[PDB]
Amino acid sequence: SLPDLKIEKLDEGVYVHTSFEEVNGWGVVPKHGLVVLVNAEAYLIDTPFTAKDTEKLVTWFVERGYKIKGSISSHFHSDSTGGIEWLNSRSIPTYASELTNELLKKDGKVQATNSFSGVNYWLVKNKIEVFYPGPGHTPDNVVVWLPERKILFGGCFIKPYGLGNLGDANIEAWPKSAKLLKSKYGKAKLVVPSHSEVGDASLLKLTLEQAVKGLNESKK
Ligand SMILES: [Fe+3]
Ligand SMILES: [Zn+2]
Repeated sequence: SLPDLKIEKLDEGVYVHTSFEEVNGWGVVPKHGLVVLVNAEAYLIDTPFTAKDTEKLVTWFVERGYKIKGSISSHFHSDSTGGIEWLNSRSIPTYASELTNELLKKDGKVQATNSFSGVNYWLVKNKIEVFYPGPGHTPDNVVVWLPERKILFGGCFIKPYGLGNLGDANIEAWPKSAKLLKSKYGKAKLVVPSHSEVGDASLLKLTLEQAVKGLNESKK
C-alpha cells in the first residue's frame, strides 16, 4: 500500500521522481531522484526502488516523446539502483562508478552496463557531470551536477539534518569529502537530497556540519 510514484517538474528540463519504500522503524521513506532532458532525450538520475516504478517512470517520459538514453546511479544502495535490472533488460544503458559496480557485484546484485572512474566524469558533456567527493554515506557515493541550471543532485551524501543509515558509511572521511563538495559546488542554486525537500547551497554547509558532528561523537 505504498504511495504512488510521483513526478514533478523542478526546473527547465529537470524533473524530480519520488518513490517510496517501507523502512521498518522509520515507516515509509520517500526517495527523490531526477530526470534530466537533453534535447529530445531523457536521463534518469537514480532509479526508483522497483522494476515496476522504473517502468512507470520510463513510460511517463516515452509517452511524452522522450527517448530514455540512460540512467546513472549515485551509489550502490537499492534506493539508487533498484531499476538497473529492468533497464538492462530493456537495453537501456545504465551507468555507475567502478566502485559502485564492484559493491553491487559483491552483494550479488546486477551491475550497471557502463562504468566510469575519476573525480569528474561527464555523462553528457557540458550538461550532466558526475562528481566523486570521496567516501561518506557510502564508499562509492557520487553527486550529479547540472551546470546549465546550477542544480546539484546530492543523492544520499547530502544529509543536512542528520547522517541517517551509517551501516556502510565512512565517518572518518565524510568531513573531508563534504568540505571538497562544498568548495566545488558553492554556486549551486538548488541542492536536491534523497530523502528531504529541495534546498539551496546551505545544504552543503549543513551536511559538512553533520559530518563533523558525527565524527566527533564517534571518537568520544
Ligand atoms: Fe544509501
Ligand atoms: Zn537513501
